[PDB]
Amino acid sequence: SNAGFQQSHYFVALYRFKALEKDDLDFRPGEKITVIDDSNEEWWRGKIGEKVGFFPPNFIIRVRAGERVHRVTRSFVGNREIGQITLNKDQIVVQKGDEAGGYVKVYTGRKVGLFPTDFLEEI
Repeated sequence: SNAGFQQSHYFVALYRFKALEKDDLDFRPGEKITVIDDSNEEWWRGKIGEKVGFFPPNFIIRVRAGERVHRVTRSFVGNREIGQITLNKDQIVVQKGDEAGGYVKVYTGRKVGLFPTDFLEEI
């Protein structure tokens, strides 16, 4: 790979990371995080604005070109028998399927399923 190739990938924060260590990154859910170094499985190094620092690798999600990122606006319980999922308000998800019957397939990074478009706001 070319040096710094990690930086060409689009990632968004899934969680609030409040910096405590001197070299910790600090970010909020939905922010774009540039990944600088992913060599270590425990902590990645990334950049947001004017800080380069360490952060948890599973606190960010990859967004491929054309992909849509949403913030859940209302907690909703889906019918699991027809591939629906339950999400809480304020969760961050990536859309993975075209809208059908007022539902879109979304990914939290831990789970995937259909969720209502009425309860999502694009970020």
